[PDB]
Amino acid sequence: KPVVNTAYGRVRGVRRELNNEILGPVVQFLGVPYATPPLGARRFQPPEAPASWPGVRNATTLPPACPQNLHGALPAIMLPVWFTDNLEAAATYVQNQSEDCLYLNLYVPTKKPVMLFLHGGSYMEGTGNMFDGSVLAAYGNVIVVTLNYRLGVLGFLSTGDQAAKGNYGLLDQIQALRWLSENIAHFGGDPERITIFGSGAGASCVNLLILSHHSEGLFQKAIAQSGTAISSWSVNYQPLKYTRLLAAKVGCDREDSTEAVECLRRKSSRELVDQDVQPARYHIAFGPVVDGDVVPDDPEILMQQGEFLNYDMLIGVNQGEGLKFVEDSAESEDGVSASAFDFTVSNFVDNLYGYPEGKDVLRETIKFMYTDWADRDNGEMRRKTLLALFTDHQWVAPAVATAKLHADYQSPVYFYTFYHHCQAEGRPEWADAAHGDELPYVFGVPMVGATDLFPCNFSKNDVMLSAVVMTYWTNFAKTGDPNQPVPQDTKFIHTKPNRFEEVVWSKFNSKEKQYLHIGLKPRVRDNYRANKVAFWLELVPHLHN
Amino acid sequence: QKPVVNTAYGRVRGVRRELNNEILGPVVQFLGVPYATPPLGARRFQPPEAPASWPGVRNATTLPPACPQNLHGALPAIMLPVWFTDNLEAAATYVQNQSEDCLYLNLYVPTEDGPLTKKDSGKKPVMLFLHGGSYMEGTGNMFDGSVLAAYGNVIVVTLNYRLGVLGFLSTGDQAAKGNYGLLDQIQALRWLSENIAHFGGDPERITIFGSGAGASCVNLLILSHHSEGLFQKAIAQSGTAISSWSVNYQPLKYTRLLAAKVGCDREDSTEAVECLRRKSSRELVDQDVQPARYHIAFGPVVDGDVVPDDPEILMQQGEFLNYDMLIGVNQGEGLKFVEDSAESEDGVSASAFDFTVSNFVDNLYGYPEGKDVLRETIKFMYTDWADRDNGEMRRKTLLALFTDHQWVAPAVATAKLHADYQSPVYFYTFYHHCQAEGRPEWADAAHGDELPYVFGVPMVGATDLFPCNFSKNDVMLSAVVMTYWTNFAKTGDPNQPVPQDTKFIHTKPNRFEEVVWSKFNSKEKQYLHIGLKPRVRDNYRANKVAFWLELVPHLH
Ligand SMILES: *[C@@H]1O[C@H](CO)[C@@H](O[C@@H]2O[C@H](CO)[C@@H](O[C@@H]3O[C@H](CO)[C@@H](O)[C@H](O)[C@@H]3O)[C@H](O)[C@H]2NC(C)=O)[C@H](O)[C@H]1NC(C)=O
Repeated sequence: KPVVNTAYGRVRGVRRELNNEILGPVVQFLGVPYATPPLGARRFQPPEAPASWPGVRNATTLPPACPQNLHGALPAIMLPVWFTDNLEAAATYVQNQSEDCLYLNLYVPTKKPVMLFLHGGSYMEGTGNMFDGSVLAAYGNVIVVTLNYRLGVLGFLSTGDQAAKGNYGLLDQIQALRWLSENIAHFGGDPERITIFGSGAGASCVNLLILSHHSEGLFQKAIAQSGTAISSWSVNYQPLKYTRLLAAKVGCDREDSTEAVECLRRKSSRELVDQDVQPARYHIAFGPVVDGDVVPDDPEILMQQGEFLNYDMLIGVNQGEGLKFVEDSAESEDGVSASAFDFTVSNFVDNLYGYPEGKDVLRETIKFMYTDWADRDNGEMRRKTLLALFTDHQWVAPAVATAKLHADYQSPVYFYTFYHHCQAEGRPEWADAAHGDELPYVFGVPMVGATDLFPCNFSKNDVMLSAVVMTYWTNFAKTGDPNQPVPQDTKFIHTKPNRFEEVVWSKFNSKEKQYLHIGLKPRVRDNYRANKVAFWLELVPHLHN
Repeated sequence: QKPVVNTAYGRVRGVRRELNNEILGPVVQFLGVPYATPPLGARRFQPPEAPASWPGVRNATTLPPACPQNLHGALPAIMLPVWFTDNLEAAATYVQNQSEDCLYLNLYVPTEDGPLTKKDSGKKPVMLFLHGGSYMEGTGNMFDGSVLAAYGNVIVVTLNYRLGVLGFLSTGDQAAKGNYGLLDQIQALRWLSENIAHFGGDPERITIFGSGAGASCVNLLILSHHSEGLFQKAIAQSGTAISSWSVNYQPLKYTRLLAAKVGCDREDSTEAVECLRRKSSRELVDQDVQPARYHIAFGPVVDGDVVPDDPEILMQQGEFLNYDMLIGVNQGEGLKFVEDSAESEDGVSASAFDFTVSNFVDNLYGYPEGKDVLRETIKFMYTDWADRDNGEMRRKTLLALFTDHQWVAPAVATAKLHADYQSPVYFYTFYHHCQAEGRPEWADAAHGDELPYVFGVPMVGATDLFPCNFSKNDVMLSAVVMTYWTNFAKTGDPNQPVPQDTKFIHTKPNRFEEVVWSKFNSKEKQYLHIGLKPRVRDNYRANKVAFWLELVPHLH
């Protein structure tokens, strides 16, 4: 239980032996502060330095979660599938929760790299306590850092201008990054190799922070897993509409904008969060905002403007992310009918577009792009294309658009496609890697049993691939190149053909656009979902005017 | 030996000819027997009438004249079969002696049961061949149907029908309803149906077969009120009644421009036509009145008579009797499309591509307001997004664009309609050309490249318009296509009587003896893929077909 010198005082940890031989000992520094508790006047405002404690600290204990309501106001399309599948177990990590939750975890193995994991799923739920970064830290020989940041209703509320600028949850994350860039050295890690990695909403932040001038020499490498800043549910373009309703429900609905927020300074957080103010399908009620400050402009304008540092990037998507989209089709058998098809695709255009000629054309033309024709009477293979309609539109299209944009400014990008998943009954046979199914592998869960969340029988291959992705990820934190240093050796556990042995993960550039197909039989292919992307990226634009 | 079949108009005497092959038997030829009164007087722009009954013995000995055309001018080259334009020189030699008086067919009567061992009379199928590239040129005289007849044991018959101005000038009035050529083919049909049995033909098994323009006529005749008890099987090769150039919906427009040129343009339409009669067949045909791009100036017309409606409606409506079908397209029809920049040897410029696509939606569509969307979303379709780089790909797909639009899409559409109204349809796809001197080695099989095989050219050696090296391999494939076609005019089902057998060429396993060729229904669109490695697939060009047939009506 060692103590360590930080610029605000000293903290205690816990050495804990892993039951696995390949995994070493780790020191866990759970629940260290990075910003003074944002209560009262410190609410709805940017975080600063934390308390300076004169003595020591007992940081051997998990911090509380941020004010959130898991039962009700469910944005179930957005969330990682393992979340909604096991809401039961999910609620466990968010019981002890206070408005004081600006806290940081550190998983240290004993000038190492640092991997800051930005959790989430909707901007509104979640906690860093969810993901035990012990196994990642101990296998990759890297410092893994989970965190907590204010959540949506309380962390992302905004008025049309000044009274509430918004994005307090994002600022909470760069103040956990200001703390890392000054103090991680003392834990045994190089502060010039901090990498920020996230999935879903978490990845939307990774990608936003890149574009934010509020973080420059704070991190130098980024990993976006299944999420971007140009996605439909990325940034809140309607923050006034949803702030009004929230204020209207508690009684803080003043005509004056700046007096309404001062009312909101007074009402209890337990009450302030649990309101049931929900967004329009596929959008966010509370999240990131174009404020002209932390996020200077629309992420898309910002990207082409190209005023961001050339971070080392690792972007990717899963095969069938949008499982949730074709959920009402669990008891179908005949799959989805054309009647059900024409319907679903119609109010997909409705919910994401709405303007004339497109209204009729765009809807009919994309229908054509997602029917097979070679076999068009088959419901079960209409189901798949419906799933990939969403998947393509929400994750694939935006990721390749992103990877392409940064690669053009000579920021090195490595594109991954995750095609493998654990079965986990209560699941279709056609499932094949839904949104957020990559996490258990990135966090080496298949090594240390099956946790509360991911319960399924991890076969010896699930264990193998878990390592494979870990060495890839962790390599990237060091070099900014997943291939090196540690070669793809898996014969530590099973001397069976380590199937990623001699495959080289080539850089993803613009013209040629190579990616890594992560799965059972891995490859480097050249153009992922080539024409279905180009559809959304090139053609669909012209079908508005 | 010169036999003398006695017809219903006189007695005709034809030369016997020994064919240039060991295994092929002799064939009696009846050349230039008349099927109508010559359409000469106030008989121009009139339907053909039965021929004059002669008392003597007629000499079906020499080839007939060809109907008046001008092979050195009117250049719908885009719709002409590539073998024709490639050999204008040699092709012209066949129309060297023209006459307004030209209405004759030629017969090719076999003598054997097909191929031989080197070592009661039944009635034979008749296969009428509708020739023609643009409705303006040609003569059945170009196709020496002796081989086919002798190999397949069918009487192959070719004819001449009025082309161009003389065959198709219409006013849309009672003055000149037009469609004469078609009526000619029908008059030949009437002649065959009545007399062919005298030659030992089976009038119950007359089959018409065309290619390109002639294949349109095939389709038009299937749809025409006039064809009834005459024929009963149709083979449509690379031709269709619904292509941008199968029917002319602007007859008067071009009749007026023509009349204007010979000083016959009156306001009254009877007065204008009755004027044109007074002009020589020669001054009238070699005149230069060119049509809008990918259309015909003089051709078939919707006239409520021999073409009761717009063919596409007649089909949708099921306004046609049940005929056995054989419809097909060749892998790379519109090779002449990418000619404008074809042998540049770095492909076609992307910057040129979007231009050649915009001219496309202009010529065929542009109207234009929905042109905007339509053009941009036919670009996206024909751009391979794997490599938006190599122009070789862009050139291949620019060809494909044209191939799909002009030839395959309407063919698959005609297939789907007759099938659904329940005529049996056999769908073929031709993926093989003989390499003719002086054309690209990206030269997949172009438009009209099927002919040599159908007529068994590779069996008796190269000719002057089919002048390529025919391999032992090219011989087999012809034996295969002929023994399909003939097995069709025989039983309406290409895999009936005679089996697939090319053991008269060395024992390279006969690829086609494995394959049973399924009828084409509109749901599971099964087609035989004719080529070096045949197989039976379903849904040829699924996407691109559906693109033009489902999506594109919805895009304007
Ligand atoms: C249709 O063709 C026949 C021939 O196939 C033409 O009639 C033919 O006339 C010639 C001579 O007038 C005959 O040739 C023979 O010549 C030899 C040698 O000099 C002589 O010894 C024979 O006695 C005979 O004359 C030929 O046999 C004869 N054929 C007939 C009808 O018996 C006829 O001219 C052609 N019809 C037309 C359109 O004129």
